[PDB]
Amino acid sequence: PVTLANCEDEPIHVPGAIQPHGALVTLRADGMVLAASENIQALLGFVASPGSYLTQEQVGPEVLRMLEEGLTGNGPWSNSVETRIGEHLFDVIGHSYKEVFYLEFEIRTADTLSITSFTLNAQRIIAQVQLHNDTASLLSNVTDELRRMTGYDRVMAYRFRHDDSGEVVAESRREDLESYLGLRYPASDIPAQARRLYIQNPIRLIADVAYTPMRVFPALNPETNESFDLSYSVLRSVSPIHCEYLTNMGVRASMSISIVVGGKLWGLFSCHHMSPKLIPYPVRMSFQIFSQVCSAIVERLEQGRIAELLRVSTERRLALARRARDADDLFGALAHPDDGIAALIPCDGALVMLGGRTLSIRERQAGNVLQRLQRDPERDIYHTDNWGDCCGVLAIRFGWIFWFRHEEVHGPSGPRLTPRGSFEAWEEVVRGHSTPWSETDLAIAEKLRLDLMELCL
Amino acid sequence: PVTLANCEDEPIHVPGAIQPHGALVTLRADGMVLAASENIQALLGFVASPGSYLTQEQVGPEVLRMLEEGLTGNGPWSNSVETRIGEHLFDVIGHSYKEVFYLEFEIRTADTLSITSFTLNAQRIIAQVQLHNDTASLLSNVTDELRRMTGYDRVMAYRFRHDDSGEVVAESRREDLESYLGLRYPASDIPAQARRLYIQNPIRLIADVAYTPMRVFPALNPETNESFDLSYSVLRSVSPIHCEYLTNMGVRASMSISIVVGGKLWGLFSCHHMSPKLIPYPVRMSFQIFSQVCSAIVERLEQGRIAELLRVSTERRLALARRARDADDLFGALAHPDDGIAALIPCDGALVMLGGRTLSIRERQAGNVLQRLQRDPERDIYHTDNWGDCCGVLAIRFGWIFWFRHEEVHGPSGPRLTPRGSFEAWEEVVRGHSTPWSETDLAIAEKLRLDLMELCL
Ligand SMILES: */C=C/C1=C(C)C(=O)N/C1=C\C1=NC(=C\c2[nH]c(/C=C3/NC(=O)C(C=C)=C3C)c(C)c2CCC(=O)O)/C(CCC(=O)O)=C1C
Ligand SMILES: */C=C/C1=C(C)C(=O)N/C1=C\C1=NC(=C\c2[nH]c(/C=C3/NC(=O)C(C=C)=C3C)c(C)c2CCC(=O)O)/C(CCC(=O)O)=C1C
Repeated sequence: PVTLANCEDEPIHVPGAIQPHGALVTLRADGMVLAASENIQALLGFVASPGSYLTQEQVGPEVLRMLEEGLTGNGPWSNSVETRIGEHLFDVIGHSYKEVFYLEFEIRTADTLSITSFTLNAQRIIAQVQLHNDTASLLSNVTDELRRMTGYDRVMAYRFRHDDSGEVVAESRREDLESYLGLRYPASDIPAQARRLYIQNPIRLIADVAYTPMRVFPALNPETNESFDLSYSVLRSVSPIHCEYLTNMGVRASMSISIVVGGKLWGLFSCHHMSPKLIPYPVRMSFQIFSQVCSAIVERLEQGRIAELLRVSTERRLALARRARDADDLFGALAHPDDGIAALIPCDGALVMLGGRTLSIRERQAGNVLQRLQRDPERDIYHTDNWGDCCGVLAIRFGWIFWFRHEEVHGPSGPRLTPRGSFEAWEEVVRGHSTPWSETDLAIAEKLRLDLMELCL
Repeated sequence: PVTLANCEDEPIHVPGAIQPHGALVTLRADGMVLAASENIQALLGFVASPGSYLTQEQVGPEVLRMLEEGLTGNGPWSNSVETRIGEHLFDVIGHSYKEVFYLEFEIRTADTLSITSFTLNAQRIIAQVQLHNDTASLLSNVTDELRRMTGYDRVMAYRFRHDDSGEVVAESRREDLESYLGLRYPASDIPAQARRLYIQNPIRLIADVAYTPMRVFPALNPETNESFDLSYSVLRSVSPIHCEYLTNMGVRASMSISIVVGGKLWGLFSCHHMSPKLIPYPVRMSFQIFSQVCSAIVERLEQGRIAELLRVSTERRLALARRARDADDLFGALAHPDDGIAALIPCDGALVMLGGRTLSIRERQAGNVLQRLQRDPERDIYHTDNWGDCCGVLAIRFGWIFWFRHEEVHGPSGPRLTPRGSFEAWEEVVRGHSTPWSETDLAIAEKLRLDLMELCL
């Protein structure tokens, strides 16, 4: 059973059930059926029974042909074919994962996307990704054009911050609907397995959120004694918790393009529609490759950006050391506040103590902080938050130096599963926390302390 | 008739013919046949005749359905369909240009490419473009991964200097064949029309070089009284001049992927084959989009690179001005080989002159040159090639400054058309010529002279 105590650790990769707008058949390395969704009979003619091998008179030759390329091919298998199976026309989408071949049969609604039509869906959106250098403009434009293409009632862009939280930084919507721009949610809203998954699969599609699921039996794969890993499964079922959530939001369909940098989920477009919605495989695949393209683009953009700040920041420090290694009045040289310490690390106020002289840029607290480093009389550095009249504190020793950051930063069945009810849960994590001290800030204060450890007279 | 005098003016966009590995039908905006290749009957079993309208019984319903969505469309029409006609299965590629509908029939000789397989070609190759942050690692890698994909037996990469000349900066070949790296050709080797084109069309495919062409009739479009524009036409016809060339090279097939920065041809991968070869539409359409991605990835890398040189460069001047303006010894500040003016513009030698005192860093050519501008006694700036013993000369007045570049830089049926033969007619135009003075170099000397216009004492 699934609750708020239990959402942190839920195995959404091996649910043992899909969604009903398709069917699933799992087969082993020799094509023998190991398991099938329970609507196979309802969607198609056959009764896929463990032990059986698929036959032309069940699934068509196109599928068998396809599946064969798979069983004899060597590496990971991915492929599809547009086959008529008796009731309807189908997109049969296969892959192998672990030591299992999945054959997901999703429903087609005509007609064939020309290869060409497919190439300019891709090229149309990609094109929107390469007009801009700013990362914000980039997100803002794609968010827009995605909606034009999909028709989704709402297209959104989320950024993820080092602390694994989330912000909505772009939007294009139906105006009947509330705006989300600026909203903030915690890491806890996307459990490690959702996340680790959004990285693995560029795209997710949820078609009906109040869909009532469809199980695969057996729930457990005889060959391996473990359940089936539907990680790469298209129709893989959605967790119930996130379903209670989207319903509290009044949303019936979902769709997510991923944006990945380093080995990490850096952001993601999440499309919403207020009635059920299905984006056909071929078109998903467009946006699949878009996701590959967008991710690289952002990586280089963001490394260039960061490298810059990193340089102006280091170029500052060095400027300051050369200005002191060559300057007397180390206090006054540290001090034309504009050349000052507070100009090196992002803070709200800072402090330069040495000898019996102080200056509170942007004195008394200094005899209290040195009095809390009384029990660690050999610390040359100090870093904390959540604390006088400031919670963010970073301290270096050579005389000392301090930088400060305050913190004025900024139905259902369960409580917190709501847009504003997640933002409220957020505030708590942040009401006693200043902007944390980047890897960089620890390096700067560090290189600085050393730099001033060179000065002799 | 086409000669070496007639190479640069040849209209290769309006040949009135195509390659024979397919057939072409043109139609006015209402479907009526305006012209067709002289090989339709042979290939297809129709006699597409001006005045006719195509009918299901010759072209299949699939085409007509396509064509109709074109006629009743609004914008630039592009699309295609994999129909079977009487003898063969076909890739039928259509587009509208000017006010005409081209229907090109290219013989299909494979199994269908799954939308999935297609996407992995796209993604495989794209992944290559995104591994590297260096522009040369980039070319080198993709240049390789392309051959693995296509199987072409020689695939090269070309960069294009500002004078629109060429240079093979990467390669991957069948060992039996001579290597090409470092090779250089003139602008003349690619006339502004072929270049205009490669910019318009990501991809060109030459199927057989000694192909003996197939004409379209009438040669001239009655509606317009002009010839048909076959840019954007896939089966368009190759110039004979370039055909003689590839043959003098012992090359039978071709294919090129464009790389475009600014509105300009920045480089392009060219694929060669010592025997006939033919990439299918759909695959070409993977590389089409690849080309789009690759072009962008390159544009941003190069603007970053250049944005950087341009900064280290400017930061230099500024450094230099503050050193001169803030010391009394200018000669000593302006000629310190490290604070050197020689450090500002990329040269082989330089010179500082003011009063009766000079210094030849890295002097006689100067006596002649200050004698040249004797007939122009109100110039404050000078620049030239191809000229004593140094040909590159740039001079600024304040008191004078000079920068120098010597230029030690570095069968058939027609005279020149050959690899080592275009390089021979490349040299004779560059020998007198020193590395030309960049747009950037004229801005640096100018800024400098102005900066020094500043010093009062
Ligand atoms: C403890 C488990 C979960 C909590 C708590 C929760 O809120 N969701 C939990 C499970 C899953 N969430 C999944 C995706 C997801 N969750 C969010 C969180 C939000 N916080 C907000 O304030 C808002 C909106 C105002 C949201 C949506 C987001 C943004 C996402 C990504 C997809 C989306 O944006 O719709 C998730 C993955 C499900 C799947 O698709 O398989 C699970 C499970
Ligand atoms: C003045 C007209 C031409 C001269 C001179 C000539 O050499 N070719 C002329 C016509 C065309 N050339 C086209 C493409 C093209 N030409 C070159 C020139 C080279 N210089 C070299 O050193 C080498 C090889 C070592 C070559 C090939 C190149 C590189 C290219 C691009 C295509 C390729 O690399 O194979 C051209 C376009 C024809 C078309 O495809 O429509 C025309 C016309």
